[PDB]
Order: sequence, then structure tokens, then C-alpha cells
Amino acid sequence: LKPNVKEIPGPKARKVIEEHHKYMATTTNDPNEYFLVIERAEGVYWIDVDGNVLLDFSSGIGVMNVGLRNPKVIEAIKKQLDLVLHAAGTDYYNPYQVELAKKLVEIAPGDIERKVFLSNSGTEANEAALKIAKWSTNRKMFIAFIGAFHGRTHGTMSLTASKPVQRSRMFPTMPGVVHVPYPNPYRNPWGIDGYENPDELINRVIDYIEEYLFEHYVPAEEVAGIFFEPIQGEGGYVVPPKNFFKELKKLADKHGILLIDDEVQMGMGRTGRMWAIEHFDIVPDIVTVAKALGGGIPIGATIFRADLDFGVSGVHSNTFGGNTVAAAAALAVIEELQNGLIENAQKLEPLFRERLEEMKEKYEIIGDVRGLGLAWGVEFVKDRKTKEYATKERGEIVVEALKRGLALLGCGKSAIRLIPPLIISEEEAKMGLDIFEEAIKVVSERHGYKIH
Amino acid sequence: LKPNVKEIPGPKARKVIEEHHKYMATTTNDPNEYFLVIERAEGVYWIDVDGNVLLDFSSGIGVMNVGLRNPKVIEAIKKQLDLVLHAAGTDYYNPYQVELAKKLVEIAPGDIERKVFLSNSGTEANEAALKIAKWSTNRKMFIAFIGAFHGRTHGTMSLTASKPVQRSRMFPTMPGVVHVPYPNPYRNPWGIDGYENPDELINRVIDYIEEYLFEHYVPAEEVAGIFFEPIQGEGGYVVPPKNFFKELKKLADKHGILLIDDEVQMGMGRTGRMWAIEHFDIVPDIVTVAKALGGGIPIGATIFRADLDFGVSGVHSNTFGGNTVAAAAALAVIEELQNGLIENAQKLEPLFRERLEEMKEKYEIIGDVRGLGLAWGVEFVKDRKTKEYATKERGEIVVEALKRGLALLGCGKSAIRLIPPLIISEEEAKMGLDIFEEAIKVVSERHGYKIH
Amino acid sequence: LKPNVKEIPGPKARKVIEEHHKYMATTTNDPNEYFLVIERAEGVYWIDVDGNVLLDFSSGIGVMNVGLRNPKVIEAIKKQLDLVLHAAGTDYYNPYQVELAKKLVEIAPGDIERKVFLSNSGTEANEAALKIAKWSTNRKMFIAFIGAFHGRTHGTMSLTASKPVQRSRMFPTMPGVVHVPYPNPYRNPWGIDGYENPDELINRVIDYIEEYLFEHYVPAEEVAGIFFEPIQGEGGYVVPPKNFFKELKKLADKHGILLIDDEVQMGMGRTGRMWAIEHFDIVPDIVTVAKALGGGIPIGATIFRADLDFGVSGVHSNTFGGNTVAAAAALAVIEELQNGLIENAQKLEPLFRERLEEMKEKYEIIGDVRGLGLAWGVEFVKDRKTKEYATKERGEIVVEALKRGLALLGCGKSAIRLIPPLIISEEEAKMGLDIFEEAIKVVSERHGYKIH
Amino acid sequence: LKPNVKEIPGPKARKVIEEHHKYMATTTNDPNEYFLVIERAEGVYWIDVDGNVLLDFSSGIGVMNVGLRNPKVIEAIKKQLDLVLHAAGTDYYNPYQVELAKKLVEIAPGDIERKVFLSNSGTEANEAALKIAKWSTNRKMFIAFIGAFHGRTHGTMSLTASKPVQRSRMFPTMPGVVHVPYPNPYRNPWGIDGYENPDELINRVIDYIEEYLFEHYVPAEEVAGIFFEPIQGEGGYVVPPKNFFKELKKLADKHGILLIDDEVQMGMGRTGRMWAIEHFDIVPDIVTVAKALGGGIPIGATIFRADLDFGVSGVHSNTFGGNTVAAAAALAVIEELQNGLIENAQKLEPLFRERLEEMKEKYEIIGDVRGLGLAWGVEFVKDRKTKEYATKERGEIVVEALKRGLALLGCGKSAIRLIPPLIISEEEAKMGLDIFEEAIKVVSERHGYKIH
Ligand SMILES: NCCC[C@H](N)C(=O)O
Ligand SMILES: NCCC[C@H](N)C(=O)O
Repeated sequence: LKPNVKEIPGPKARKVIEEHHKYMATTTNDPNEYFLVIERAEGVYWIDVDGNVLLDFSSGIGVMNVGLRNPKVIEAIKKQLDLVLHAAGTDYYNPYQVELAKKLVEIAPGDIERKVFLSNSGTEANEAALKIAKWSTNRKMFIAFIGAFHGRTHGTMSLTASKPVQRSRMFPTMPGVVHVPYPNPYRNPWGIDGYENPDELINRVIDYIEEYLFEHYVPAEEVAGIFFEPIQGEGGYVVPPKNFFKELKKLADKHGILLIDDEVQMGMGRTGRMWAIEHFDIVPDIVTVAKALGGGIPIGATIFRADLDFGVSGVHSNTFGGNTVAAAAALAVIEELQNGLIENAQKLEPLFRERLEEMKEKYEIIGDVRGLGLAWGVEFVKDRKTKEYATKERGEIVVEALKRGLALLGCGKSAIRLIPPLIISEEEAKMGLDIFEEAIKVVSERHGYKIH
Repeated sequence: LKPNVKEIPGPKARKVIEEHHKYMATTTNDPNEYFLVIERAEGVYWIDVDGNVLLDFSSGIGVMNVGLRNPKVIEAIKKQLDLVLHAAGTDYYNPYQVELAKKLVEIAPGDIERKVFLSNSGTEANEAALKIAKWSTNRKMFIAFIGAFHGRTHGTMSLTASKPVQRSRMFPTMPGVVHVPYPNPYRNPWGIDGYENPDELINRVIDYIEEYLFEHYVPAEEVAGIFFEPIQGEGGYVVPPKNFFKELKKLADKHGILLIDDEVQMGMGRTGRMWAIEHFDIVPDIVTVAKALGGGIPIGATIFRADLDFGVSGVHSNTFGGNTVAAAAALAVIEELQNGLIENAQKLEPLFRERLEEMKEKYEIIGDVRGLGLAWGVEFVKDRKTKEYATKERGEIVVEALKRGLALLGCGKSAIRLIPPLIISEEEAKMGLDIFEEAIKVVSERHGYKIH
Repeated sequence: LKPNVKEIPGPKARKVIEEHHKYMATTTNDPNEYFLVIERAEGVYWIDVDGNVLLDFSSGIGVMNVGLRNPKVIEAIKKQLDLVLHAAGTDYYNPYQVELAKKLVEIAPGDIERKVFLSNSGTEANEAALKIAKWSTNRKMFIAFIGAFHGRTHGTMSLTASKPVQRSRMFPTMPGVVHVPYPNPYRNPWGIDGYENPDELINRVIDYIEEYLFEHYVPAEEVAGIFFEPIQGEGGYVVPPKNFFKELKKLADKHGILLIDDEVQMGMGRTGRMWAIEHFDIVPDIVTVAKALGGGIPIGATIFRADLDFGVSGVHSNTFGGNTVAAAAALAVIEELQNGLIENAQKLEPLFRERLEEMKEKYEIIGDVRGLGLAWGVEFVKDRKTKEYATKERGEIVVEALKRGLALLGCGKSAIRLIPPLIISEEEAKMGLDIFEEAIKVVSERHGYKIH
Repeated sequence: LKPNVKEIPGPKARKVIEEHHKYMATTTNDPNEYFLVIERAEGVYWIDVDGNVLLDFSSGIGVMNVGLRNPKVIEAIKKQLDLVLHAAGTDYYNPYQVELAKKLVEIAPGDIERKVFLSNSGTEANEAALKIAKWSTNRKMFIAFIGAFHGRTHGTMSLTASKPVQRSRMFPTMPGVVHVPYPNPYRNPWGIDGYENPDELINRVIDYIEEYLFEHYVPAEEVAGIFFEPIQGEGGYVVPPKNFFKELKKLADKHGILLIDDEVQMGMGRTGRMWAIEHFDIVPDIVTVAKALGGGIPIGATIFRADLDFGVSGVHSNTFGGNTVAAAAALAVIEELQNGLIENAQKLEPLFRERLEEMKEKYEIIGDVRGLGLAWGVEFVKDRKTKEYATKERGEIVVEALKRGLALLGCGKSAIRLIPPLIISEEEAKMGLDIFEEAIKVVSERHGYKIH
């Protein structure tokens, strides 16, 4: 298998897209920018319904970290199918869900007392985090960051602050969430270069919470939790300054506020550590995970300080939580990560840094590149001084990559995320970066952007 | 296989239960009333980790309708694992999710045009219903019924009114939900026998909404939706009067209010129709399903009138939605249902009605039996006049059934649900009802309840 | 002065009404049902701008208890205008507000220690009660009754459940209020005659709270307070059964819930006790008063158990609170009340009961008469069996009374309130009841209602 | 009368303070910083209960703009007392309330169609503004400014963002308010000197609303209104840049958002214009007023664009609104303002600017002085570089002014407001500024602050 694309979308792709439009609700599907219609998958490749072969830099939005069709994950699933699929994890007991909980407790950041609540998705895991924090602190308010993405349920829609269309006609959602600027080193209300001056940007974000919220309208004692992504995902693959979470933890600790680390996108080895928060040297009170945990099967986990546990039975539960097929898949995922995929993300890191810095030097349309491990963000701007979003052009780069056999996803208003499966070879990575560079070059030439 | 129980919980079960309490959050597991630790399943039987063999009358809380471990569903999953697992159904397209959406549209109640939003759970399917209703109507309030269960997320916790511990320290959840009494023919605020006088009970509930809410504090024009279970599940397997939903729909239509039918527990053939609402001759605007749809793989679906679609992209989305493995499972489930399992529910309905009415005649501790298809509730009371809940006795009956190789679940404060897989034979069903009756006899004799 | 009416509304009245509609917001003024344009007042009489003279049975919606224009109250105001008007009672101190606070503490129901928060209105007094209850209990939910009126501010609009137009497009107001049926002995969801069977109605309301709210969706421990009117005013002058509040207090005490008695309309001597709750033999935790307290100057007061005080400065405050002119007026009002006006209410109670029961015997259009002291409600119905509201007829009776020189107000959907100033003579009262009866006779004859 | 103070608090003052503490709720009274106990008032002087005479620079928190005891206001009141006090302004009509509404429509900023809703206080007037805006736009969200003060009711507590103690245990209040930094030229999150660079600070506040809120989590189309004070009062007498409201109006107009101008403290001539918004050259959609409007009698008004009017009767109302004593007082207040008090505020302005700039040059403890007309703020800091709040010292300056016969109020964390009645003479103003300078000098010497 190698990238090989003729007509896309082909006739079979166009037929499915038409049928999708007829029977399915309008969500985030784009017939003009995302015309990929997947039929099957092999190693790091998609094969679409017309036989087109595409190199995967999407991981299906950071879910297929261990590969598009991991054989070790599939064996575990088939083995679990011969035993039981659903055991009603929350009314009856089963050993598969308990074996996963024991492993998640062990691999949790830091070395503190942990328990786990299992669910079916990232948004469920964040909803469970909200409930654990409310119950354990008896506090009802939360702080979240502008640009955040935590899910689309009534609780998590209040935490999410990515695109206003996410909230259109939804008000009122869960009350009690206040938002403050993320320490985005490329775009922040202070105009601070947070790469050159990380401490200045850290102090402005901390000062905003302390002076602007705590000293005026948000009683610090009534805040249950601060929710954060350790790198903002949907918001643009935004990597905050290295010392930010240490300063955030000093502020939270002074007021008895929990730190809630959303690893739904950046966890499960994506940054060359089991958790992205590991690069920032703090131990969050709650960690939420989903997506890559189940290696393609729906699963969520909320890993929390043990003493936060619900005092009584029946405060939270679900039907599908502790799903044995999901539990089997996740145990197989974690062993793959620990046996070389995390190390492979650390090894590939400098290839991604070097090539993307080379692309920033050469192509003016690139405002910023940023990343850790195999989580990389490239933001496109009309002008490096105004930083006006190159949204049209970003979309065209994705489309040109597809035509050349590379599957990419946009993030934020004008960025692209590069998130290839952690099984990707050096040679597969170089090929995808070369195709990515060609798509930028094409759209740069087509719009007259400087090429140095 | 036959019901065969020695010590339960056995030594391997006790080890799992202790590990569960150590590593996992406190939810709805009960070491005292539900000490069932499942290792595998075969036909209508659980095999626990100590080799005990139990006849299943739980169906994993109404999820395993097509049997504890269906070969057609397993075959379809294995076939799907060969092609792909996750294709990012909400960014990219794939034919598998579209095939399921088309089928759900076709089997939806009534003959109006529909679309589908796919999710991972019942609570997600109901959160999507909230969002669809708010967007499409531009109204923000909802009516739900006392005793309802719709899920534990911030939006669905406001809809749910089953047990107050479900809300403990969670206020505020999503504002805007008002609750009114369910037309429960055994227990209602008016003292009405809703079996003997159904129209009187219907009329009291309808008049409570019109006279008490609409004419006093709830502007009818601001209500987006009325959420209902067609039989309350977690609330006690409560079957409302046959004409109630017709009268509810007249009131809703008068005010432009949507009807949202929660079929998460009563759907997928349980009541001897594909949808439980089909017994009540209305066409709801929105139908939610989960649990049984995936035959053991987590899935949810929100089926709605096509003109309620989100008019713009990015209002609602999910990661795992349109999961290809769940979709393959769901199409298999629907084929099995349409090709014989629903007919089986229809055939065994009279055996349950006959056996449960005989038990009610013989055992004074039984206050009420009610049901449709293979959905049966039996409610235990201390005295048939007071209808004082026999909560302790109900728990003792579940334990005595389990010791004798029958897995039952409680529902409401003093009821038991009988929900065996729809593949159950007449002989297997008779074996179950016999054990259930032996358990009732034992607990009656212990406490001095009359046996006629 | 005697009732004397020629044209109403006369030419000067019509000019004022037209100017009102041009310059002022649309509220609860009614050019068709309430065309009374007041120029001055003398004793128990309004003199309108065209010189019409009307006997007042309105008391300015229960504000002018001490008479339409009391000389002792006017003397005290004039004396206070000589010294000071506003002294900023919440930053600086003054002896006038303190003298009133001391008096209110002394005349509060029961013999427990109290403190007082002074405000400008009934809605302010009730918003202060919400804040006192939330702070002192650290709980956030409230129970209120269907038919209640507590004010139109964002906190009190959630408590109020009188007419849905009061809430139109205002959602969301303050979250956390659940409503249950009032023990209205004439109209209730159970169809109970609460006059003949008061304990049955009490028991249904108490059981609705315990069984339907506490045992299903409202955690009793999270309820800060139960708000009630001791007689519902705007809801129809509805007198609940004499033992209801005693049973309500048992339920509240069991759960640590405060009792908040809204006396804004029924206090200051109206019912022939200083507080209407004194008829029902309980000591509420919080009492709110306004309207009549100031004898025509805006004032409100929130009287509470001293141990509910805000433990810290700056939680609640106001500008005009402890206004010295209002305080001087209020002390005068309380002296007049204690020195004869409350005795007058006691003396005239039997004349109202006798005359209104005679009217109920004679006029079939009257469904119900109810009252205490000088607080009387008469409810008009199309048919004594259906109790269909005679809303049009009720409005016609108010208009026919006005044409004959009696000012009445509607209450609820088809009732009239009789609330004459407490200085009214037996002769003046008889003149009023005679005009009221003539108005009922006229509207009965017009529509063919039986006259026995 | 001249400032003459011996012992303060004297024995009679100490007795009232003790009694206040016994019978009245803990609010914003300070026995240690505000020991003034007012007995009567004359011209611009308080006389306390021990015969101490103090020059008034407080106006009783901006209420006594026309004087402590205006004779023209008192005559109007006594004249209205001979006619009627309360006419039930919202059920019946009266010419006094209509004459006030007609005058408020006329004096409203700009020349656009207006109507008026009358209430009893600033917080009621702001609550009415929230309801008018919600009803007229059918939008439920609001933007308010950090540092804002709009009242302590459930609606206005959401708008208020001055001290977190104002909200202690009150959550949840009315949902839907988002807060952004005020353009405070002395203290803002960008560290911008807004005196030297007003356009830079304006653009940062506008950009924060547009880029940070509108482009991320606050759909601009769902915002009913932006609430602002034209000078922040309780927050510190903060005067925004001259062009700020023109830029705010361009932003609001682009999205159909209302501008709601809170003049409860800065209106009724205080800044040498009838309204403070007049200095900023925009025409707000809604204007709220109270305090000084009633010249010492409780009153509120909400003046709004006529087409916003409530479409139906019964959405908003009150009992005491249109109170004829209040209406008479307010008509007399407005005539005093228009006949020379507003002009007197313009005349005294440069005396206040010159003396306070002289004090800033001389006393290092002064960080900032700012003001318009007779509204002036002096902010005290420990260090002019850190701007650390000199809260202890601010309180001591107030106390030393009192001992020397000047009544001052603190504002914000370390400011003092100078708000003398608009009837103050040049000679009275110089005397109060000389006493104010002596109090600063004393506390400067006492703490070692530089005196240049
Ligand atoms: N993982 C976050 C984004 C995934 C999905 N397309 C959504 O927008 O919900
Ligand atoms: N005018 C605003 C402040 C007035 C009062 N002391 C309060 O804090 O509420």
C-alpha cells in the first residue's frame, strides 16, 4: 500500500455522501472539504469505497493511536466476543472492567490514590468529572478556558468555548461556568509572544483569574474545579507554556479547587508520554480519557483522586460502562503503547519539529507551528503581522492533500493538525510531511503567498 | 445448560467484588443484593466466575434482547473488524453508519420522513433529543414525568425523576424542566384505579398539565418538548392507560410542543412491537434508542422528523458516532428482531400474563402485575390497602431467586422486572417463572404473608 | 362624602388614561375594567379627577389599611420632613430605622429572637428572604405553591405561580424553585371539598411534597425554604385549612427547611390579627411585609430568626433601606393598628361573613365566599358543578360596582376581593356590601343566572 | 452651621450603634469606619444625635443631589400629602405618575421615542430593564463589566461584579450574564494607561468582546443587552475613555444588542449634565434611574425606546410604582436641577479638578484622581508603581475627615468618592477640599508617605 488517488470523490463516494445527506442529521460533515468515504483500513492507510489509498495523518480525530486496524486489539476483541459482550457493568460485576480499572489506576499521572469511573465517550467522562467534582467539594462553579473543547452534552457545552455555533439556541446549559483566556502563545488578549516570553503570558492568565474573577464576581471558595486541555485540540493544537500548569496548580491549591485534565484527545501516548500533562509536571485531581483508549471501540474513563469518590450508591452510573469488548480492546491498546508506540512518538518528534520549522522558514502562509510527540498544529494566516485567519486557504490545503493521498483534519479557524497513528514508520512520516509541504506549496503558488 | 448454583458469591466472585470496590467509583453495584460476577454467557444463561449457571431474566438491563451472546451479531462484528472499526463518522463519511441510519428511518414509528443522529448511549441519545428540540422550536422548556428515567448527564438528570440520590449535590443541572405525575394506574396522587378507570386517570394528568402548569406558571408556547417513557422502566415497569398518549398528543399539538418518546429500555422488540409506543397508536416527533440496538456494543440513536434537522453545521457532533462495529451489530440485531425474535415476544406474552396473574391470586405480598410482550413488572407491598412498599422483601426475593439460578433486577422502590432475552423458549420461561414463584413463596413464609 | 358617580370615566379621566398609554409601559392597568383615575382621598373614599366619589373596597391593593389618607401617618411624615428624609441607612446609622426594626421584632409572630432587613417593596422583602435562606442554610432550592404571588423580580418571578403572562419570555429566572398545589379548599387537583374535609386536603398536599417530590426528584436536604402566603391574594383570596401550616412545619422541621411566610398582602392587621399566620398557630422562620406597613410610603421588611443573620458584611444591602420618612410612617401605622384598627377588623368580620353567605344563598353565579377579618374573596362560576370560571361576568360585576360608586379589584381568574380600609364604619361597610350585591344582581339578570 | 465635631461617636451615637447591631441584619454598616449617626440635616450639613455638625461630601450615596433637606422638594411632598399618598399606580390611574413619566420621557438622553416604567429603587429599575430587554429582543443573555454595580436582587446580582462577597452562597442567580473588563484607565488587564492612550484601551475591551466572546462561546445574536455604568460608582468612581461608548454602540448595533445605561448613581445632574452618558455622546436604548430622582423618597424609573414596550398586560408591574408622594418629589427635583443645580456642578468642576490635581502632585499616597462635574474619585495606593491597594489608609482618611467634620464614603478597594450636594457653594466646596487634604496629610505623615 502507498498513497494512490485518481478521481475523489469517485462515483461510489458521491452516492454515499448523497445518502448520508438524506438520512443523517447535519453535524460537522463537509461534502466540499471532507469528501473522504472510508471502506476499510490497513496499517496507516485508508482505502475509500472507490479504491483510493490515503496515508492517515488524522487518526480519525485522535482515536486510532495504535493503528487504523491493530491486529493485537482485534484479537483481544474476537477473544472477548467468544466469552461475553455486555454484563451490565453497573448492576452486576465482571472481571474485564475491573482489570481495566486496575490498569488505569496504575498508569494515572503521578503516584496518588486513584479510582476510575467507566463510561462510553469523552463527553460522558467529562460529565462524570463535573459530577465527581460537585459531589466531593459540595461546590457548583467551574473555570474553563476560551478555545476549550470538552464535549457537546448539556454539562460539557458550558465548559466548551471553541465555536459559538456549538451553543446556538442551546442556552441555558449547565449554569456556573466562567471562561478565561487560555495561555495561547500565538494569540492572546495581551498580544504576548508566549514562545519568547512564557512567564509574562502565564502571569497574565493567572492574574486574570485572581484579580479579575476572584477579587470581583467569582467567589474562589465556590469553585469546584478548573477544566483544561493540556494542549487545546479542536481549538487549534495550542501548546501552552511549559510552566503554566504548575502556576495554575498553586492558584487552585490556595482555594481548594480541583484540577481536571481533559486527555480525551492528547492522552494515550499521542505526545510521546502516556499523558500530555506529563510534559507540564503536575498531578491532576481528575483525568478524563476516551477515543484512543478503546482502539476503535467506544469507551470513556474518569480517573480521580480516590477520596473524591461518591459517598453513596446511585449518584452516577450508566448501562454500557465497563462494556467487556471495550475493556478487552483498552487493555490491548495500553500494552501496545507501553511496548514501543509511546517511544516511537518520542523518536519521530524531532522529524516533525525539523520539517515543520523548515516549512515555516520557507512558506509565508504558515503563521505558527507547534507540537509535542506526534501531536502537531500548523496555523495558516493571510499576513504574519495581522494574523488574519487563512480559513479558505486552510481548507484548500486539506483538499489538495487528499487529492495527493494524505488524510488531514482542520482545527480551529485556520489550522491543520498532523496526528498520524503512533505505529507510523520514519519513511511513512517523511512521505506524509512531503505531501503536506506540496499541498502548502500548491495553495501558496495559487494565492501568491511568498515562498522564501 | 440449566440453572445450577452452589455457593454464590463463590470465592472467585468475592475476589472480583473486593477489587471492584477498591479500584472503581461507587455507583449502583450492590454486593448484598446483586452478587453476580459474569465470566461468560451462552444462549439465555450467565456462567459466573465460579461456574454457577443462571437463567437470565435481566437481559443486562434490557440490552441483550437478541440473546446474551448472539452468533449473527458476533459474525457481523468479526466481519466488520476485518474491514474497519472507527472512520470518524462526523468529519469523514462511511457507508456502514448510513446503512444503519436508512434502516432506523424505515422502522421508525409512523410513515413521516425522518433523519437520525447516532451517538454512544441512551443519555447521549436523549441529550441529542434535547438539542434537536431546542434548536428546531427555538423554545427552552421541557415537561417530563415523575418516576421518569432518561439518563445521568447534566441535561438528562433534569429530565430524570426516579430517585433523589441521582441528583444529590448536582443542582444546578439544565434549567427549564417541569415534572408532572405519570398516569401510573397502581400509584398516583388521585388514588385512581387506572386499570378500572383509565380515562379518569388520563384526564387528571392532562388537566394537571393544562390547569396547574399552563394556566399558572408554565407558558405553553415556551415548551419545546414533552419527554416520556411509553412504559416507565427504572420507575417500576409502569404501563400507562392505552389512550394516554393520544390525549397527550392533542395537548402537545394545540401548543406546538414536540413529543419525545424515550425507547432506550422498551424498544427493539421488547414489548412485541419494534417500538413500545406502537401499542399506544401515536407517532412521536423524536424517538431515542440505545442498549439493545447494538446487541452488546454501545450505541445510541435519535430518530426525528426530518424538518427538525439543525439548519447549520457544528450545533451537534460526537467522535464515536456512526462507529462501524456498532452499526454492523445493530443491522444484525434488527434483522434477528424482524425475522422471529419479536414474534417470540408476542407468543410468550400470554404465558407471562397467565403465570403472573396466578401468582397475584396466590401471594398476598404481590400488589400488582403489569406488562406487554416480554416486559413485566411485579410490585410487592406490605398490605394491599395501604400499598406500603415492601422494599426489604423485594430485595430478599431477588437474593432467593439468585441462590436458585435466576438473575432478576429490582425496579422502583418495591418492584421486580422480568425481561428475559427475546430468544427465550417457552420451557426456559416456565423454568424462570417457577423459580420466581418459589422465591416469592420463601419470602412470604418467612414474613407471614398469606398464601391463598 | 357618599358614593356619588355620574359619567366614569369622565372627560378628565379619559385624558389621563390616554396620556398613561402614550408615556408609560404596558403593565396591569385596564382602561375597560379599571377606569378609576384618583385625584384625592378622604376617609374611606376616592375622589376621581372628574369629582366622582367612590367607596374604597380596594385599599390600594391592601396598602392603605390605616385609611386612604390617615392624619396620624401624615402628621408623622411632616414631623420627619422637618428633621431628615434619607440618611443612607446601610452605610451610616440613624435612630428612626432602628426604632422601626425594634418594633417589628417585638410584633413578629411567636416569642423567638428576630432581626430585620428593611427594603423598599414586597418583591425586595422576598428577594432578601431568598438571600437570607440561601446564606444561612447553604442550600439553594425552594418550594412554592401553585397560585402564589411573591413579586416580579428575577428571584421572586421563580416563586410566583399566579398567571403565566407574568413569566412570558423571562425564562430563565432564578433556578431551583419547585411548585406544588396549594391546599385550595374550593379548587384543587384531587376534587376535595377542603371546607368539609380539610384533613384529607392537607394530607394530599403534604403527601404530594413527601411522596412525589422528596421520594423522586427533589432532595429534601437541598431545600433552603418553603415560601407561602397564609391566604393566597392575587390567586383569589384563598383561605387554606386551619391545620395546614402546622402539618407543613412538621415536614419542614424533619428536613431542616425554613418556613417563609409572605404577609405582603395579608399582614398589618388585615385578617384581624397583626399577621395572618397567627390564625394558623405556627411561628415562621422568616416573615415578609410591605404595602400597608408604610401607610402609603414605599417600604418593605424581612423579619427573621436572629441566628439566620448574614455572618459577614456586604452579602445584602440597599440604598433607600431604613428610609426615615417610611420608618416614621410605619411606626404611626403600627400604633393606629394596635390602638383600634385591628379591633375594627375583628368587629366587622361577622357582618362580611353573614352578608356574603346570604349573597351565596341568593345568587347561583357565586360559587364560593371565603375570608378572615377584612379579607374576603367571592368566586363567580358559570355552573356550581363544573366550577367553570365566570371571568367575563366577574369583570362585568367590577364595572357595575364602579358605575355605582364602589371600587373593587378582581383576583384569580373569576374572583373579587373585598379589602376595605380597617377604619371603615359598619354603616360604610353595609353601603359597600349593598352596592356589591346590586352589581351581582344586575350581571346575574343580564346573563340569566338564577336568583333564589 | 459650620463643621464642628467634639467626641464622635458620642454617647447617643454609641447607644444607637449598639441597638442597630441588636435588631438589624448585618449589611454594609461599619461601626469602626462609619460611626456617623444622623439625627437631622440642613443645607449641606448633617447634625448627628450628639450635636456634631458635618459638611456632606456623601449625598447619602448620591441620593441628596438637590440638598439634604430641599425646601422645594418638602413643599411638593406636604402638598401631595394633602391630596393622596398611594393610588395603586398599576391597577388604577393617577395624574401625578403620568406627569412624572411625561417629564422623564422629555429629559431622556437624545430625541427618540420613549416610554417609562416606574418602580421603587435602582435594583427594581435594573430588574425592569432586564425584563424589557428579554421581552423585546426575545434574547436571554447579557454582557456586563467587571467592577459593575447594578443591585443585589437575583437578576441584578448576576450583572453586579464589584466584590465577590455580594454573591457569597447566592449561586445560582439569573443565568446568562457574561462579564468583560471595564475600560478602567488606571487598572486593566493590559496595563494600559487609558488617560495617555484611551484608543488602545477602548480597542482591547471591544476586541475582547468581539474576538474572545463572540468568536468563541457567546453567540452575539443571543445577547439581549450590554449593561454599563457611564462611570463605575461602587467600583471606584472609574471614568472610562470619552470615545468608549461610541465604539460599544457600533459593536452592539452590528448584532442588534441593546445598550442599557445605569444612571442610578451618576444621573440627575451629578456630572454637570442631566445624564452622565451625555459626556460620551450616545443615546442608550434603556436608561435606569433612582436615588437622586426622588430627592430622598424611594423611586425608580426605567426609560426605554418606545418600541421595546411589553406587547401584553401583566408581564411586569408593582404595588408602589407611580407612588404620588415620590412623583411629586421627583417633579420638584427635576425643576431644581434644570433651574441651576446642573449649571452649579459644571461651575464647580474645575475647582475639584484643580485642587485634586494639586493633591495628586503633593501627596504620594494618591495613585489617581478622576471625575466629571461633582462626581470625583481619589484612589489611594501603597506604591504608585505596584498600585497595591491602600485599603487600611483609605479607611483612616474617611475616619480623620469625620473627626474634622467632613462626611466621605469609600468606593472600591481603596478609593474615596467626593459627591457633595449640587447646591454646595464655592466656599463650602473649598472648605471640604481643605478638610479632605488635611485628612490625607495626617494619614500620609502617620504612615511615612512622601509629601512633595
Ligand atoms: N474531538 C472533538 C471534535 C470531534 C467532533 N468532530 C466534534 O466536533 O464534536
Ligand atoms: N449604590 C450602591 C451601593 C449602595 C449600598 N451601600 C450597597 O452596597 O448596596
